[PDB]
Amino acid sequence: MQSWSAPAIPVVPGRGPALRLFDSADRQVRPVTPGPTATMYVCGITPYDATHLGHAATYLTFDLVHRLWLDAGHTVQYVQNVTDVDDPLFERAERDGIDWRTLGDRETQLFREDMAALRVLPPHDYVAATDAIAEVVEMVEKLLASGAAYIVEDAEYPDVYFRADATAQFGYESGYDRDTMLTLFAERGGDPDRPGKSDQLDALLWRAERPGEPSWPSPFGRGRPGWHVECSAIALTRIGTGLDIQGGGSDLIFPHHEYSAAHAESVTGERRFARHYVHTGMIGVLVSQLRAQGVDPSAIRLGLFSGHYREDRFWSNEVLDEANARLARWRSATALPEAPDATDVIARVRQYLADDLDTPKALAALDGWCTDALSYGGHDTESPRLVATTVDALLGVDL
Ligand SMILES: Nc1ncnc2c1ncn2[C@@H]1O[C@H](COS(=O)(=O)NC(=O)[C@H](N)CS)[C@@H](O)[C@H]1O
Ligand SMILES: [Zn+2]
Repeated sequence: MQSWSAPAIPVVPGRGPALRLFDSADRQVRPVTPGPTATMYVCGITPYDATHLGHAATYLTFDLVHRLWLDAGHTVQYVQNVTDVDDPLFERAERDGIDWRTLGDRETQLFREDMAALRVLPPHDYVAATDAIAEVVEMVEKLLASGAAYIVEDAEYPDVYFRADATAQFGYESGYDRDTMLTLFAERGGDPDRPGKSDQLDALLWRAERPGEPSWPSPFGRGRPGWHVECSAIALTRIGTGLDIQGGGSDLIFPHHEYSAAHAESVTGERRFARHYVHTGMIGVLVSQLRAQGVDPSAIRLGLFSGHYREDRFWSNEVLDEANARLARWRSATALPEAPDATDVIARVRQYLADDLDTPKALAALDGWCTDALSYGGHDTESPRLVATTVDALLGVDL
């Protein structure tokens, strides 16, 4: 699929430390050590409604990772899916009297427009679930052949399941106990009470055809993919075994990322699907609404960057006001004909961003330089432009 248009990205002088990030599996901050091409899969939208600030905050976090990797001289392969076949889409399609395909199309396009407005770097491979059925079917074939998967003994609805015990390491990605898992599974799309499963935690790989649902052919019967195997199959076929980062919101830690990793490790025999599992905090308004109101997308960025990415945080008009004020101050200081030398502040910004994306400290360092420049001035004629270029390249903020 078409992704969206990228902004210009300047080259920033100097060099900083390599990125380190919290890994949900290891439950600690660890070096991210990619090859020449760094690879990241970030779970995309289910396009039944508008981009809210939550989704935005999540893709903005991964935009920072992308930008820092470019700054370090890597090329990037960023893959992101669209879950364009899903129960909530069918529900909304029925409610509003819009074809489910048309709905997914419309909302994906609005997402594109929101991302481009926010100057988020687009993925290199943007893949709709409906375009990846062959890859899912191929993966499910392999899982059935190994005995990792089975077909439930239900003549009417021969659903295909992945065994929760297929991998010895199952559970390492979330660290959650079985009781916690069952509780989350029941809420997050799982079917713990479905008759005939070997284990309540077995995950649907292929939902047998139901009357009224779209379907695709397969060697194990007509139906449609389960959720986790879509992302597993897209990641494996676009990126392969050398996956640096699997990303998304913290709600995906379990079941989704757990099963996606387990499907892949089962098929490939690799110990670990992704080198880092990176999860954003949950935000508690639509991007397009704010834009329609004349809100500067750079203020949206700064507002969402004012807290650390792993923190759950609330959006409010206070957060917006603070972001608008910060944006105005940075614009003032970087419009100065001369200002103090920027070598240290650029170095600090790189240090803080490399330390598990410490945006609050980076923002504070930049505030500091701006206040100093505006209060005492300086003799570097180049520093204001260089600070503006640095904020553009690394934070995606357009001063
Ligand atoms: N309130 C929120 N705050 C921050 N991130 C969120 C929030 N709600 C959902 N997300 C994240 O934004 C995403 C897109 O969410 S979504 O539209 O519900 N889609 C899905 O969860 C997927 N289709 C995963 S394949 C994810 O990566 C998801 O974890
Ligand atoms: Zn996903």
